[PDB]
Amino acid sequence: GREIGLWYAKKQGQKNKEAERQERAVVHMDERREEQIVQLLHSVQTDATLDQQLLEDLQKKKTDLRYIEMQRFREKLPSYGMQKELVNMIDNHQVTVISGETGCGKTTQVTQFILDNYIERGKGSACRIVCTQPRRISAISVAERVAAERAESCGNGNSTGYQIRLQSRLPRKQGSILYCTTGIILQWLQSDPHLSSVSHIVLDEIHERNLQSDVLMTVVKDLLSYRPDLKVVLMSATLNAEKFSEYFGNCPMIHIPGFTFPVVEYLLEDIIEKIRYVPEQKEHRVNRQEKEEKEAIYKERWPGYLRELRQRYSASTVDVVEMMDDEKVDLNLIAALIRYIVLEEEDGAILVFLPGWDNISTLHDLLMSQVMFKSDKFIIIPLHSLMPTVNQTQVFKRTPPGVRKIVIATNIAETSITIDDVVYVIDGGKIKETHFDTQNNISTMSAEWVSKANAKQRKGRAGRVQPGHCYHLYNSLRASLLDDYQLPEILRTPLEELCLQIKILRLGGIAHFLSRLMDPPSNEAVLLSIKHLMELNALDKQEELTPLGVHLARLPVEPHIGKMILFGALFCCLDPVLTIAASLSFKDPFVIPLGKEKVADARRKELAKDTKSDHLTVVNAFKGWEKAKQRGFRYEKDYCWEYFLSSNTLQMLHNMKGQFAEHLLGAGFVSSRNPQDPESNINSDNEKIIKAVICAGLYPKVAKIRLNLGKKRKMVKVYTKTDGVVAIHPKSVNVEQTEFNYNWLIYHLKMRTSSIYLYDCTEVSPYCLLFFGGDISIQKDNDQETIAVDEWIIFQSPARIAHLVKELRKELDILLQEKIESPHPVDWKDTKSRDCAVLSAIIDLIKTQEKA
RNA sequence: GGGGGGGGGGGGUUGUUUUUUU
Repeated sequence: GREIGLWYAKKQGQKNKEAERQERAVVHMDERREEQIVQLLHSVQTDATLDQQLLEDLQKKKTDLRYIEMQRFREKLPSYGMQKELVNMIDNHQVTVISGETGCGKTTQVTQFILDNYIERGKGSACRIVCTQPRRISAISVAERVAAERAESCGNGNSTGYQIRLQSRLPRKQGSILYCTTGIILQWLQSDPHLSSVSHIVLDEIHERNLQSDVLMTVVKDLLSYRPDLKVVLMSATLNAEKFSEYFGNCPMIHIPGFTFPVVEYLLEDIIEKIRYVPEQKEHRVNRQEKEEKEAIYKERWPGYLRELRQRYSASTVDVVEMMDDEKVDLNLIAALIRYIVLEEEDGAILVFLPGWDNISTLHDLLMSQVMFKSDKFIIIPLHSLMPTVNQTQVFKRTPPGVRKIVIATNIAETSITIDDVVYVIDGGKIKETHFDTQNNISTMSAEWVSKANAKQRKGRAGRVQPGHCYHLYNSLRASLLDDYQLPEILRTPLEELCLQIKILRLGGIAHFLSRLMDPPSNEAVLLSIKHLMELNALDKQEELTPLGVHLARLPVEPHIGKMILFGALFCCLDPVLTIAASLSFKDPFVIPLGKEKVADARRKELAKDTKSDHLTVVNAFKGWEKAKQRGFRYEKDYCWEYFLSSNTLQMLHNMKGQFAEHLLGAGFVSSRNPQDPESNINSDNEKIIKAVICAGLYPKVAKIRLNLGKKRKMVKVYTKTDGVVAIHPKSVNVEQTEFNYNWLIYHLKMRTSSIYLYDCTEVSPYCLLFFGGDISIQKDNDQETIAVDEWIIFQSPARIAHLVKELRKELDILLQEKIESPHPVDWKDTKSRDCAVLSAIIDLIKTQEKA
């Protein structure tokens, strides 16, 4: 049996081991370079008026026609009725929590209330309000809205403005309101730990528990003792908002009623009864913690619910409800519901919430496989971040009464995009969210049930301009068993960047600060992050910042990308390394449409050329886009269209590169703020040096390619040390690649969706891993001499060459430590650049190919 | 693990949530 399997598995294993031992790469250098290396080693080794002005300005503006119209509009908001109570509550208490529903307008009214109250009281110069938003577009839009409501332009020294990354319309210093993302305040804390200039701090959308919001809340709570005059206003979504008050010592709470049109809720049984749905899928027919305790409850009440359901509904409805499955979204039911709505429901747009791209594509194909949806009376817009959302401006445009608009979207339409026309919302109760597994140090993505807050937000997405309907694709039991809120990001993401930020802000011990957070992370995650930072030489054995750790913490990227940036500056390949770092920190510039998917992969592979790297193809795309932009705006548009590239993402990457170069110039690694200065880009034309720098940055993420060849279409397998067998994601340019120069891949993103996937892999060379990898050991295996990196990356090499490489690495680490502790551009004149020069020479003109 | 057998169908090439940095 299982033992019979062994009698052939043991034979199979030996073959794989022998094949791995056969093709093992040979590290060999010519006689001239060996003599040069030994010679080099031997040589080296031996005011009062401002208040009056503001008050008079307000009094004069009170007579403006535009201001009068804006006031008439503002009076309709529910917050206008509670203006006085809000002002008194904020004035009399240090910390207040404001709970409001959708449409209450608290975001654009509370700050105006405080500012106006201070201005009319004759102390307008003491008002400096900062309101933090979770999104850049949200902050920009709110700032423009507040500026419009005040009959003024945003920024330009006026009373309101915004500041986000690489963009700021700053208002006047005193008597102003600033709308910024949450990271801006954390950056301010680096130079101003007390926020002395800030008089009022307003934290928005605290119910969305992201990293920055929680960190800022903890920092403000700690800082309140040192700033008795600071006033904090927390604004939430009136569901589990008492917990925020509890965190701040039972601070006073105030509720602002919402203003929305009524929305009718339909559940799965109601939908099936109403549309008389009959499923044809019958013919065509590893856990966590509380999940498994909610499912126990679902299965104990299922028999009793089906019964209670049999009384309220017909037999067919109960049969369909019972036979429906979980872990999937019934797209046929969604299509039937859409057909029902477009046949005998009133006019209005339909918004469909789906968990992923594949479901959106399947629903789109299902919809236009029918005759009625292929006419000009229907417009179907898929919404997803990877689609050309910048091109998707047709979602906002209204439609004539004879044509209906159907929007199939992910949760991007929950917050980022507002259609303001939707009448019917079809909520598939599945949402894809990312969890971190600290046991295996692997990120996991799966489609989980939507939370109660998510369902409420989706329902409120309808009924903004007229009464609407919401269809939830889950029964009553599932609805009653939903989670109140999604797990906060403190419990789903790695904490290395957070640990570095904690250290750079002098907030105390990492564990001590993290334990004071709302729903603090587990001790295992903290220990893993601290150990990871220690192994990167970013923290000493006493949990303090190393000289490299300071530079990593001051860079707006996670530590591995920061190390890659520093090494690219050191080795004079600044431009491609900065482009790769910007792409890895924020998105790849590639967008795909709904239908033309394989064409996008073909164009990406055409861009990749023979680099066999998912990061050098981004460099090629950026270079081509820059050339097209130089040659013309129209040609830039054609290039972006033909190669399926996002112009906005490319511009943002360019700005991020400029910011990185500015920081590098400030620190002292480079002599200019231009990433394309020739003095810092002498090795930028050599792909081997760029790959070596990539390996130096994100080293420990290595993978081994085993070319078993044989007759299984000469297919390749990918292995990882900590994990087991992994696969290359189809989005990569190496998924179908079978002619690899070297059997080693370096990657950045690795996630487990259904199988462990590598989303961006770059082919790497033996010397890149030798000089920029783990510990080097020299030993003998059977009948050949080997040199190993981390005792699992083995290369063939004679003992003399291996000892030379080990000594060279021992010297290079010291050289890099001195170059990092005291940054300075490297002068390439035979003083101490000899080690770097010979390493560059070895990487450039030694490695040729494998032996397979 | 393979195409050592059809001793089983114990394992078998199975696509991309959203966001943020003086």
